[PDB]
Amino acid sequence: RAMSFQSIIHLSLDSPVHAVCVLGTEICLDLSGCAPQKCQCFTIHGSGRVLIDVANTATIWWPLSDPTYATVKMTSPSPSVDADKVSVTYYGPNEDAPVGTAVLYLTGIEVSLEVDIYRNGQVEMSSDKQAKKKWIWGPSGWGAILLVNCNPTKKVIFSEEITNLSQMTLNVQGPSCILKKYRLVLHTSKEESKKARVYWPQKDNSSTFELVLGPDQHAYTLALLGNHLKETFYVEAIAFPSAEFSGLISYSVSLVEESQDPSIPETVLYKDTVVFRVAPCVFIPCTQVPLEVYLCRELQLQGFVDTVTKLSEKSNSQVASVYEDPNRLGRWLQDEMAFCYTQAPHKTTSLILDTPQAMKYSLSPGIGYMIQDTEDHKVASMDSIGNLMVSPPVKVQGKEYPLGRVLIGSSFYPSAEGRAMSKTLRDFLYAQQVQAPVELYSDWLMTGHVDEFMCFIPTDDKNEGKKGFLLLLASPSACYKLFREKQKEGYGDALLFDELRADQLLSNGREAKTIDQLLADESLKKQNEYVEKCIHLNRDILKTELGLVEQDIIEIPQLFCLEKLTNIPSDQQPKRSFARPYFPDLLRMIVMGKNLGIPKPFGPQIKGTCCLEEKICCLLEPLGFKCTFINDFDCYLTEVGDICACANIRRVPFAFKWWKMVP
Amino acid sequence: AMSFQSIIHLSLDSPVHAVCVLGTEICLDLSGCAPQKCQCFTIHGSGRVLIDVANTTIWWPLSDPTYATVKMTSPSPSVDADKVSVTYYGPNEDAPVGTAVLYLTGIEVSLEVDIYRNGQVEMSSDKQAKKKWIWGPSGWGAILLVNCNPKVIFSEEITNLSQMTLNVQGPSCILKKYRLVLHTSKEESKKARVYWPQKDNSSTFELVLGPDQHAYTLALLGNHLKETFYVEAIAFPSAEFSGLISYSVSLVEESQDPSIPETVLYKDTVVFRVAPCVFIPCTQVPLEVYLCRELQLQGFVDTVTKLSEKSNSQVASVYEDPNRLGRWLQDEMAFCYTQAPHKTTSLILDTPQAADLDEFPMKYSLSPGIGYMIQDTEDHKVASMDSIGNLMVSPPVKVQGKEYPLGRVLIGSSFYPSAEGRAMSKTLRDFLYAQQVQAPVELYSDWLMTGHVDEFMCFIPTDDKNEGKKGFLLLLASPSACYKLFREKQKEGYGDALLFDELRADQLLSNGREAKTIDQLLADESLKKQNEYVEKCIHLNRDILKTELGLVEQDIIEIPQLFCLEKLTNIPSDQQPKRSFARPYFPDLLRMIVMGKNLGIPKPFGPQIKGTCCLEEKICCLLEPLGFKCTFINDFDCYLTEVGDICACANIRRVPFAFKWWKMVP
Repeated sequence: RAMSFQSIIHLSLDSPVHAVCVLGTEICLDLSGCAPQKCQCFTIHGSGRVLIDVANTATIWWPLSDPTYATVKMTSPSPSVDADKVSVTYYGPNEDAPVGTAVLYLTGIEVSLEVDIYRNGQVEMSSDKQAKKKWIWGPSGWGAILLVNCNPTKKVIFSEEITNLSQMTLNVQGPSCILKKYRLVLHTSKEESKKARVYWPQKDNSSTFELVLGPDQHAYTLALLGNHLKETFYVEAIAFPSAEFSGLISYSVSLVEESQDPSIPETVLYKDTVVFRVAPCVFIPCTQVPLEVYLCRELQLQGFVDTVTKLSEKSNSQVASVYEDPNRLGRWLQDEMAFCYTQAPHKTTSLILDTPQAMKYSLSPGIGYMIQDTEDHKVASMDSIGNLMVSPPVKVQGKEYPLGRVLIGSSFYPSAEGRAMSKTLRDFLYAQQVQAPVELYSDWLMTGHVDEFMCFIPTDDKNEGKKGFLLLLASPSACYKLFREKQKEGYGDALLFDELRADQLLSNGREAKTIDQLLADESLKKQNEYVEKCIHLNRDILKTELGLVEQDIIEIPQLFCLEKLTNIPSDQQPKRSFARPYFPDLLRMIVMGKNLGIPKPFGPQIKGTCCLEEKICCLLEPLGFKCTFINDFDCYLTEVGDICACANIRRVPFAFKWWKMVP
Repeated sequence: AMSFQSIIHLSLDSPVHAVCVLGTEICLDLSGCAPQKCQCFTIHGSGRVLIDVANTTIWWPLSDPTYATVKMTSPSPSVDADKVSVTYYGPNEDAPVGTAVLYLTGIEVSLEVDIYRNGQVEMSSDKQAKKKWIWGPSGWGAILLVNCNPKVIFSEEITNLSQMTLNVQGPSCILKKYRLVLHTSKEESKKARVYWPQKDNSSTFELVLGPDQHAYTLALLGNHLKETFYVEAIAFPSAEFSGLISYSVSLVEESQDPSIPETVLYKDTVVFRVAPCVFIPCTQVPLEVYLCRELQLQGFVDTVTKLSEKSNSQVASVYEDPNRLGRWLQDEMAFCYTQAPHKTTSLILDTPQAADLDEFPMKYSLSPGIGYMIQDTEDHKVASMDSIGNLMVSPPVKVQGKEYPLGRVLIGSSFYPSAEGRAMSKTLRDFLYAQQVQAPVELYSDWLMTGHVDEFMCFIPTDDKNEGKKGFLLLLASPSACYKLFREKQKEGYGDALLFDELRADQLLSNGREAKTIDQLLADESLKKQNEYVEKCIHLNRDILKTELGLVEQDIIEIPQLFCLEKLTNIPSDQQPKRSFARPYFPDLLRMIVMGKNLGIPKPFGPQIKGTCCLEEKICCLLEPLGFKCTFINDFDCYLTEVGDICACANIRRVPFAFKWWKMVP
């Protein structure tokens, strides 16, 4: 018989050995095992396609130690059986006549599954048949990547725009009479198979593809017929990383020899394996350049819609009209949806991650869609993708976060009526690994949204090598100080909510008051002292987990007031009070480069000018920002569940490749 | 009062009053209240204040963003007991233009554990590094042991749990205003238990945190508060549990005013890692040989016991389990260990295949101090491979640099999606991979009836570690080697030598074997075709083992061994697989009991030459020169029993690795 597909071949003097070898495999030859006793040296010959590596511990005679091992490899497929050969000639002590000779006849067979492991936009061969089985993060790492299909049976037509999925090439090569003996099996674990789909084009250039592997088929058989098989398969991921799926999927090809005796089972001779990582879902901070501006113009194409639309024009950003959904709560375009992206070397896909807390959504061409499951569905439930803010890229005590860090609001401690993100959604976020999430304390808010006490704005200081962002933070203490400063100047008669109409103040549950009155409202100060404490707790957290300094923080005067949650049934109405903005929150701004669309506060007016608007411009306009105040008081004070003119902005995906990070 | 503020804004008109939690940095904006004319300042503080003027009689220059962080070293004795004064100066004016004052009160609120793994709780200077668990010799992070013992009172012998100390200090007029809340996430709470010894009787303990309590309130009254808590894990790492559990103490001030809610001022968090379940290879020294003597002490148990005494190892009798299939002690249980700096716990991991209703009684009374832990499984058939008996630990190895100081778990499975393939269930496989410290290796054993790799491979401990070598040897079955040996014997004229010579008629007939001469064996075409198939399977594993354990041919020794292919008949015929599986033809020489250099090898009853087995002679020629002392076990019935039938089995408890698992980098 032939010593085929064996890691070690025992050489023989009487008769030669014949073996069939899969390309890339190392065969160890025990040269000293069959060496006569007299021998003390040998000479080794080989054909061209054979690579001989003698181990440690013109004719060239090498010493025959005990043991003496030499590993043989085959570089290219054999053109015919036994078309390569190795000969070991043993020599006795001082005779010059060869004592004996051992002969090996090799046939080289190629069976390789190859993918784009070097992330150069093409399927590249991997010489290291062991390294191709690993997926390593970092600039020195490697590993093919797989994109989740974000487009909303046994055969499917994929057009050329969608055929930008990952590529996996199966190459089989060798003498026909050898290849005919075996069959191939492309397979993966059943768990893995339920996490991606493999399609095979039925004919070259055919838009028609057959699902060879998928959730219902973890094994696909291929018949070898002596030709030099060359087939490209197309894989697509079906789900982002999750708590039970690290994102790694392996595919293998196994060589099988059907049995010639029914009693004897069939035999397995070789297996090659490749690895894909499912690219994670990456969220984009507001410091990134705006590209599109989606507005849920809820029959209110004026005020917010008109000014926001104008703002995007100033910032060179497109506007897309979103259609209101009757089955969804108000402000669903931002509280229940988020712009994100998932990247691979061959294609970048931007999409909406939707977290229905309650299906018709029409995006600009090329923008994907994906639904993430939620568990809590309250009106003020903090278990929505809206309870999330992405910090700009930062560097905390060495460790880099080039894609920023997701920030999620929860209850700092197990409060009696605390609220927080569900396990399902939090687990989804933590599994992406590339924007290490940070827990913030926003349970004191009624909405739970951190955009009501903080907001990031882009600076061009990175030209000088600076951080390139600023953190704006609500500070009731700064507003009280400003109002007290105006009082010292004699402007205590100035009135908050001055240029506002009674049908708006009364419907929005606010009443106008002078600087002297607010600075005398004792309950209002106790409430704003409570909020000031909450904000400083988040200030200490943010400075820690984002590596911020006080030079990065700009306090913005902002007042709040504590009110019960009344937009839900009384049976589930929390007894405690939650914070709501007293006047339109200045930190809920629309950031578009240096153009800032800030909500108009309607603060006390001095010489016909809002003192809050004047102070905000004094703070930011010297930094190069263009404040543009949006006059819609009804929209900015709308209830938690009521309908408002919503807005959500698509932004440029990070230029940094997420796979070059080291989580 | 700017109590617990990250930044304090100074003022020349009035001083600031603040409470500072020990270990926290308060940033001071000196330039904010600096008079415009000023170009320099002087900063003084009290002994307990640490002032770090950091930014990009002594006068320091006053830059535009002049910032300084103040820290407190020890708790304040009384409110405002410590002060910092910044005096600002104008240009060419000896008179100080102004002064700002801050009053600091230092409060300690620290939750501390043994993060440096020296068996004692240690204060953590870095309040943010203690939240991290870092692997490796330069890492840190406290460790937790699972409870493997088969209000609550716990004796001192069982009081070897992990310790978590809570310390609070500071003036009482301040502490009395707040309360503590020791808590953990709801999910984490369901992974461990925290007990607090009552101040009355130390032997009695109260469950402050557990699977039904993720928050526990303590009222802060006195100047000083110190309480020690004892933590135990309840389950090893799994697919739904990385092994990290954190506990935090939050400082809460109650709100007298009904309209305003309570306020959170500070939180200290510590992190524990649950120590994984580590399996031991047979190259480690034996301590106890457990034997399930199924009402038969003649061949197997009698020999094993004598080998155990010869090897300086105790012997422990195992009560036979009437509700479990035979060989359960070997096939359904494994001796593991979980290690912590304070304590190492050896235990038995049982994967009961015997059924979902395998019931109320677990008749295993191990030696004192030996734990017990059940791992659930999915497949419970007779020839199933979904059990901890389908597991072999490799010796410590190095593969392309990456080290495996605890060895590598090896699991049998179907290499490819066979038509009737078998493997470990997801549940068991996930449990094993979750341990991370013995990174599993998938091997091909679906071709054997039992699925056990012990029937084709065995590790034996060499003492060449004194010579800086690997310290083990890999014995591998070789049907080809056995044929070559038999052919040599035929060539010498011994073709008449008879396999199974010294065995009686009742033995062969009951164990389904027929004596044959060497001439007959070498003639049996089906036997050659059956062992050629087994040769192909083993050679595939040989490549896997060399790659994933960094082995060379010098590490491998071929042991002559023959097999045969048979249909699984020990089960109902309606569930009988169509295919054939390999079984040892004559007693498997590799299913040996390894105790140091004393090797208990099954007696093969091979062809005899001059009244001596040639298989025993070959085995001794191979291994005795390497220092091993072979001792053949004569029990033909035991080593040829069917899959489900009763056997005299053994399971040896061995020394846990010396290497501390937490010092490796998976």
